[PDB]
Amino acid sequence: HMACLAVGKDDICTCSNKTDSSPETVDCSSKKLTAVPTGIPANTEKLQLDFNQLANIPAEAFHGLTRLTYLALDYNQLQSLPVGVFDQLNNLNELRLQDNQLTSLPPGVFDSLTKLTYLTLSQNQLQSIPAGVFDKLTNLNRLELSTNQLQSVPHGAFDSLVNLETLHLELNPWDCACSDIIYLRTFIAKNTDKISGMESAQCNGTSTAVKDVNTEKIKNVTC
Repeated sequence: HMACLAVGKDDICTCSNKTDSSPETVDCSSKKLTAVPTGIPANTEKLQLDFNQLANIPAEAFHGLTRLTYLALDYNQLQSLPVGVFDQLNNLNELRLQDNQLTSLPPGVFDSLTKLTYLTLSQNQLQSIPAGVFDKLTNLNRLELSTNQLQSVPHGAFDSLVNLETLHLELNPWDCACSDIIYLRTFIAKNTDKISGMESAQCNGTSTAVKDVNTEKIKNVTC
């Protein structure tokens, strides 16, 4: 068995042609899948692999899905993402990766996604974020990093996000005892007026708000 028998014919997943209320959809959600099925039609616009039991994504799983605008991989058991897994996905608008077990991301993993508007990485266990990982996402409106293991963010990580409207940073063990936090502290203070949801970023996860931190003491303490 595969994902679809045709564009509008189900197999494992529910497969719909594009309609006036929905894009061309392959719905594999809630199927307890342990593997990404083959047979995902080339013109698929919306791929829902959320709420399954995927532990690995094949590196070439999404190659050729040029029309993909929506990709849901949230609520699985992903420990990592393959290098280049989202390359070629030029038309992607939404990428849902929340509620996995991601500890890290490959550099340049989002680079092809120049039309991405919504990115969720919340409820994982990201220990760090690679430098420049968001630099290509100039059309991003909403980014969710809440509930992870981030102690800091690389200098200038959000600077290319000129169209950002919403950024969630809460429930992260932010390290406000060293100089690396100053960039984050500064970004929140400067952009709380144009980007929402940032003020919940707290030192050590649940302590003093990063935004209100006294930086004079730690400005010279190297992390």
